[PDB]
Amino acid sequence: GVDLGTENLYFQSMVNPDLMPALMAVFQHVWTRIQSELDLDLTPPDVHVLKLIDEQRGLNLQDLGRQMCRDKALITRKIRELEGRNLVRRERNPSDQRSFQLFLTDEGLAIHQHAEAIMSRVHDELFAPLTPVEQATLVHLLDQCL
Amino acid sequence: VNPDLMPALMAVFQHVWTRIQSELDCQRLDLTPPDVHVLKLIDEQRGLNLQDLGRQMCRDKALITRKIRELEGRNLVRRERNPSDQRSFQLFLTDEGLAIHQHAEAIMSRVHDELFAPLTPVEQATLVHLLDQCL
Repeated sequence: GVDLGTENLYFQSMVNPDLMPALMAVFQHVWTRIQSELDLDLTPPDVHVLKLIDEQRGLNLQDLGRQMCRDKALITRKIRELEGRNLVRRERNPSDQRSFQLFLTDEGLAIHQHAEAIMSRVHDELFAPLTPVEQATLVHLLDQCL
Repeated sequence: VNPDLMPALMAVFQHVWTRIQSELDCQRLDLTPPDVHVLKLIDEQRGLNLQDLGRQMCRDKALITRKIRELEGRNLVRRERNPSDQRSFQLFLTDEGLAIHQHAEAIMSRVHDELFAPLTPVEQATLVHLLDQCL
């Protein structure tokens, strides 16, 4: 028959079937605007990598991997592509014998700041039709999912 | 607009993407969350063309063709010329593509249920309603 790996053929899902399509439709509205106003093929994980490097000055490949829940080999490949596009740079860590730390270049920081500005602008427009009470309910519900 | 809204929604998008990607990695499905969705759209809309896939994925012709050629290279998807319009391709899953789609669908069924399990059915309906008001 059909191989489902470690999945159960009788698994019963109870999630509201409109939840994942509603969140993906919101994601598409946000991502389309980011892609259009940036204009280089940055993917949503690329944008998150830049954010983590900017917010955690000098973090290493192991800590980035752990935060992205991706294996060290996959995240190093991603960093080498971003290095190639002059968005990220590796610097020798002084507190070690031979290890490296990640930093954004001037171009990498500029892309991160611009994308963040687009996100801020697009979210303001998208959720303006919600009343302050509905916005607080939305925050509370999104926070419960972590 | 509530200043905690954009960070909360972006943390949820990032948490959902990360969880799906980890679950696919854990069972060695060499797929990303948009690939899973591409396979689903091809399976549910038999013989859909590349233009209609592009529109549904919100991707220009160049990016969606690249994605389909990578899946074709992995023998998951088949491109067939539309007999009524030889300039256009119709997309189908191969036997291997269908098998990977069915496995990915059983993972997503469990993963989607686990991701929103912290919300009660009433809270999930409220979340849908609030997201829908923004279209």
